[PDB]
Amino acid sequence: GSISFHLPVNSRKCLREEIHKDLLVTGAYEITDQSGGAGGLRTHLKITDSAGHILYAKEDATKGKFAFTTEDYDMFEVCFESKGTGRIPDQLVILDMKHG
Repeated sequence: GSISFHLPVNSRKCLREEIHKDLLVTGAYEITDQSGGAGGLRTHLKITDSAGHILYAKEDATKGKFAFTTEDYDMFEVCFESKGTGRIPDQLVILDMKHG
């Protein structure tokens, strides 16, 4: 799966998946910020399961990869959240995922 979206400053966007198999999920992401860090901008990446356990987290996310396995209820959420001050152009996020 491939996702491209804009992420405005001080917003959160998430992909939620409810599948019913235990399998391997792999992802690759790139956050592009045309402002080069204006207004103290930073972006957090957090992946959680149905019970809120953190499967992956990246505090100051830029570009990277992740992988996790689905367990119990096999529901997960991948969330990007930005924080910054003032007016900042939207960031662009690209997220590519594979289910094994």
